[PDB]
Amino acid sequence: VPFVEDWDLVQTLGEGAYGEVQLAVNRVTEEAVAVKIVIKKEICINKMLNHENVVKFYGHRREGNIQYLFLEYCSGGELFDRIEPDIGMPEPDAQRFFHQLMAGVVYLHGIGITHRDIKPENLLLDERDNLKISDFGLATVFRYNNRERLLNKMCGTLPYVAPELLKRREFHAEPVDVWSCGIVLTAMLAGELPWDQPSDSCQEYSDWKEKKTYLNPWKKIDSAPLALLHKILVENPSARITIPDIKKDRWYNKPLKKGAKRPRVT
Ligand SMILES: O[C@H]1CC[C@H](NCc2ccc3c(c2)Cc2c-3n[nH]c2-c2ccoc2)CC1
Repeated sequence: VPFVEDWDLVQTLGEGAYGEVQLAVNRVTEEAVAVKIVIKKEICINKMLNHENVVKFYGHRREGNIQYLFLEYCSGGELFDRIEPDIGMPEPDAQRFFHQLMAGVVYLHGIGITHRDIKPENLLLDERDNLKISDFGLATVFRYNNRERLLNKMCGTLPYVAPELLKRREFHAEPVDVWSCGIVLTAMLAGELPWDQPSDSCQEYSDWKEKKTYLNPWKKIDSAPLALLHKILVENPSARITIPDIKKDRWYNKPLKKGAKRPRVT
């Protein structure tokens, strides 16, 4: 079919260190895709991925010095824009998004991949508000030939990074992603970040370790999701709850949200 390979760049979706993310529309089919205009590790990692809660990779093309990544367009935008500052969002919406975030993270850890930069800016929503993990620019392989590799590279975003990354030379990959997921859960329920970074010098972090939950952001969060956050935001990564155990948590299994409203008559 002629012109089926032609895409029009209609608008700017985002901007990173690399460059830009553009919304591309097919000339014939009008199919919408996101084009990332920038790397070798990101493409190789994206080629491994296939899951309903992970942004799809369609292919890549290099036009000299410029690399074009063809990725899934998520019309719902960023999770970040669903969080109302200092309020959050309704608890059933947060629970549904956290379930979907957990499905994506289990998938990635199962194939030996750690994202290393989970935050609401990187969590995108489709037309049906389904959460999709995006941006594998900082991602790495932590398990190969069923052998775990300890990480030492400090990366991510300080309000979301686990305390071991700042204190220890080496650390396990999986508890690091679990921690950042608990900070996302905190942001969704209180509309604010608990600390600038998880260090003893940070007063807000010291208050948390001293269980001063009568202070913000903790006082805005119900006791059931707050009991889960007490298990996730644990300083020792060896004592920190694992995802199989998050799946058995009381709040995680609490019925709260109704399914998407279907048309009906009386
Ligand atoms: O002017 C406003 C509207 C445009 C913009 N919309 C935000 C936004 C809206 C949508 C998207 C993205 C961002 C990134 C993205 C989007 N869909 N897909 C991808 C993607 C990135 C990496 O892999 C895929 C905010 C400012």
